Amino acid sequence: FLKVKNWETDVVLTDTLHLKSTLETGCTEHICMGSIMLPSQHTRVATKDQLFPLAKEFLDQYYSSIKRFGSKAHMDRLEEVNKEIESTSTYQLKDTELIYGAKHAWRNASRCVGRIQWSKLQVFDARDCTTAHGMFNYICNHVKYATNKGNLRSAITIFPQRTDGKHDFRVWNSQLIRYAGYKQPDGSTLGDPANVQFTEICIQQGWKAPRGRFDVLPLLLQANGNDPELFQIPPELVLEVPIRHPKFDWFKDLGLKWYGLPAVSNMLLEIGGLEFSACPFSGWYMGTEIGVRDYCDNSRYNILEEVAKKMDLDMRKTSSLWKDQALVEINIAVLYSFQSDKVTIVDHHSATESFIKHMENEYRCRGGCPADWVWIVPPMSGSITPVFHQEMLNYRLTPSFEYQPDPWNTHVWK
Amino acid sequence: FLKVKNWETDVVLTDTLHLKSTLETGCTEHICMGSIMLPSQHTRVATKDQLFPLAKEFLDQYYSSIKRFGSKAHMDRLEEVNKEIESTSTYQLKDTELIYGAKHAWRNASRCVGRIQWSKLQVFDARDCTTAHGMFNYICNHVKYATNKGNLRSAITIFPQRTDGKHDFRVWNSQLIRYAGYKQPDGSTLGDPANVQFTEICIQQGWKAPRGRFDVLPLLLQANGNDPELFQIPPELVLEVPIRHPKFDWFKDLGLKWYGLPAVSNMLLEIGGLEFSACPFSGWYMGTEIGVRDYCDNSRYNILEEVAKKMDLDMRKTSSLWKDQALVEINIAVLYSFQSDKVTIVDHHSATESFIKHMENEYRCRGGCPADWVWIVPPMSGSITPVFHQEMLNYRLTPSFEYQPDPWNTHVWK
Ligand code: HEM
Ligand code: HEM
Ligand SMILES: Cc1cc(N)nc(COc2cc(CCN3CCC(F)(F)CC3)cc(F)c2F)c1
Ligand SMILES: Cc1cc(N)nc(COc2cc(CCN3CCC(F)(F)CC3)cc(F)c2F)c1
Ligand SMILES: C[C@H](O)[C@H](O)[C@H]1CNc2nc(N)[nH]c(=O)c2N1
Ligand SMILES: C[C@H](O)[C@H](O)[C@H]1CNc2nc(N)[nH]c(=O)c2N1
Ligand SMILES: [Zn+2]
Repeated sequence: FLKVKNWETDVVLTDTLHLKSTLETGCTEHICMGSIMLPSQHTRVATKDQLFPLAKEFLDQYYSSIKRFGSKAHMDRLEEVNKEIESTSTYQLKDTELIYGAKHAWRNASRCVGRIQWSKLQVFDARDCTTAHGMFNYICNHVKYATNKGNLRSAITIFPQRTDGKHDFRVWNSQLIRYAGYKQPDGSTLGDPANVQFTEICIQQGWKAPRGRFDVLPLLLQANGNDPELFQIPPELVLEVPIRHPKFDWFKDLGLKWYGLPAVSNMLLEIGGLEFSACPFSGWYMGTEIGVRDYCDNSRYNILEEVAKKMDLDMRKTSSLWKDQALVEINIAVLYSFQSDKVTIVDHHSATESFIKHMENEYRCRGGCPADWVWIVPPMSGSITPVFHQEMLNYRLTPSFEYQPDPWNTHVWK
Repeated sequence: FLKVKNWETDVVLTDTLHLKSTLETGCTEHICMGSIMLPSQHTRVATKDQLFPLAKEFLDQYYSSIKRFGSKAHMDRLEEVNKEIESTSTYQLKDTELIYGAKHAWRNASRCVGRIQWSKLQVFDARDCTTAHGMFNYICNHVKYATNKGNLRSAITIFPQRTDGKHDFRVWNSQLIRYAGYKQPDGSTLGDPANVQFTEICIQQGWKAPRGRFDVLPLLLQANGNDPELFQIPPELVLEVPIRHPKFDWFKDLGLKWYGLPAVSNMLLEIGGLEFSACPFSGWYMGTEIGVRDYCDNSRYNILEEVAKKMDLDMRKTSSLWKDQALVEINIAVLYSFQSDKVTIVDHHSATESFIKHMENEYRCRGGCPADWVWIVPPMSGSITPVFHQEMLNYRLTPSFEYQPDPWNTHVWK
């Protein structure tokens, strides 16, 4: 029955939810790994013996959720899934169980600061898909729906679950919409340095690169274990925000833009012991993901250089904080630009207030809320936001989103 | 033999030092508490049975450190301390062992970002002190020495070790130099809201408050378990920096200042199982401790209000980032002000680069370096500093600094 404190409001919450926790963290009584990026407990073959405990555990919380725990409908479904796991050594979720499962994987994502919206998620069942073309079609409808004219809406599309392991559905893009990255002759990088290897893989399978800055990458969709195929998202579906500043008329000359829809595509959805290796999900951007990390990480676009130049800043000395000063302007501009185009965006102050509010509700009507402080605190202005001052307990609950190896290091090619 | 990665330079280090680790963290295989502020494993009665293992373990690393491990001088000292722990059920450190012990408590402080200087620490042996007046004198000499005309120098003063427990030396101030805090009639707070209870305790024992903003508090020194006594540091020894900005000539009108010397006084030094309940230590300020936390925490001085006002900022909307913009100017000003007075200060960029450099040396010539990411990353501009991108392993090594309860909740009064 552990306690967590906010050292800004002296507010205390009591966590009993962590008792239901199952998976492991990486920490021991003698070491803490709370700052390892992809621990071996966050990354993803299962057998029939292990499946029914996982399925029972999931069914028991789903039926306890619709206020019919242990009734006839529960007991028969428990038996029904038992039977099918004898027969096929696996099983299929009901539509209702897939929606519940998917929504609580988000709910349980301890590194997600936006979880106040977890119950307002739109679940697209693509488990009848058999071809890369079918996936491309499902994904396009996802983009259209979730974008909704800049009035962004949360959604997820779920392709068929892993079976044997060699008949796996995978999106090879880490995100549905990303900008290309090309190395140069002098070694420097055009576009996005993160994607330079993926941009090469696309050109290896036959992409024709418009070798520039903000070139939207094509999709690489692998269906039922087959070699993945390239498809270009119709440009009218890729909504983009040109970045301007409310003071500096040279900010337009900087010539930056960004896509509206953050849609993570490379991770694994786990529901009652079933593994969904392709489950792209989308919401809306918190400003700092673009303005701080995307734009200003050294190994990303790295624009602190030029923004400070045009501001005419004391750049000889490290302690003039010219880096800090150009970082705040970049985030004022990303925010402003999205908002003047009616495209949904949230500032790190509003989003962190909501998560504290959300934490309140979770400890009250659920007995806790797993939270990863290292990831919740925004990458700028940490301590002028309320999450910096909030103790958080991190633990792993299922249903969950998990990391998985990149397919090009696993795919038995041809 | 665990591995930690920097996800900015792709640099990898290997940690074997954590195998020598002894104390516990608070985390388990099923929960991570890396964001609990004062876990029960960081806070501090010991007996004679437990003492010799602790003493042997300390002696073995001290003698392995001067390149005479297990020699005659080691074996006799091992025996010599054994004998004295039979006799007195405790023991005394040699001057050399006290210096080594003290320096490695800093070295092992995983929440300290400044540890690159750990070997350049000046150890003042005050274990012959018997009176609160003696403590006051030792502390004044500490302040003078460590301040060194603004050319600050690291130092620590070590009063006699705990014995029975009721004859304990304690400094009641959380820091040697702090500003007073007074509540108002309307409930608001003048000075520093952190110290309002301590400021009351001083007035309870008889302080005469010059009820203003930056009033340096008196010392409250408890000697050998006796009721603590008040002493005022000679003002000529308390060096202070008036805060101005290199652009805004209304920054002087803001009327802020800060003391030069950060000197933490309320914690416990543990060396070979001996407990030093009074061990004030000092270095120099990283800028963000004043400009971000001291000045801009909601429950501290909370000046983001007025700094943004005088900048004439868009303060109606949360997403104008006026808070962020006024925070960078405040830290440019604290830095600038200290530097124009030849008072030692370090910016969060320089200090975090040094710690990565320091981490390099520690993994190479020591096999690791315990580090608390939650505390190392600075409270502003997190990800434009290299520590944000560095995985760190946190574990507890001894000698160490530990938290301890405040004395006014423990002291059997009179
Ligand atoms: C609705 C608006 C949303 C916002 C503002 C938001 C915000 C964020 C942010 C800032 C991160 C940190 C990631 C990074 O810095 O790279 C994150 C991580 C994450 N979010 Fe959310 N997100 C939203 C929607 C969603 C949805 C719809 C899902 C799933 C259905 C989701 C699940 C996750 C997961 C799994 C992570 C990563 C955890 C990990 O790395 O293990 N989020 N989110
Ligand atoms: C030399 C310049 C130094 C700098 C720049 C520095 C910087 C810092 C900073 C920024 C923190 C975070 C504390 C906070 O945010 O409130 C910290 C914590 C700490 N430092 Fe250092 N420090 C220095 C010297 C020292 C010395 C001389 C000692 C001991 C001999 C020391 C031991 C510690 C300890 C024990 C902590 C707190 C760990 C905890 O909370 O458990 N530091 N330091
Ligand atoms: C739906 C959604 C909304 C939003 N507003 N934002 C996001 C971004 O969510 C994720 C972001 C990442 C990034 C992984 N990480 C990037 C930085 C690095 F490359 F350095 C290391 C790997 C992984 C995930 F699983 C995520 F859900 C997602
Ligand atoms: C020598 C030195 C140099 C420097 N440059 N800086 C410091 C500040 O070091 C410490 C600071 C603290 C603060 C404790 N913490 C304050 C914020 C809070 F009140 F919210 C919770 C408690 C505890 C310690 F043990 C420290 F060594 C020390
Ligand atoms: C080393 C560290 O774990 C790594 O840089 C993490 C820190 N916290 C983060 N937090 C978020 N939201 N996103 C990130 O990529 C990271 N990176
Ligand atoms: C809740 C959280 O543990 C707490 O606010 C911590 C976060 N990290 C910190 N880091 C430093 N350097 N100083 C602090 O006071 C804190 N506070
Ligand atoms: Zn941990």
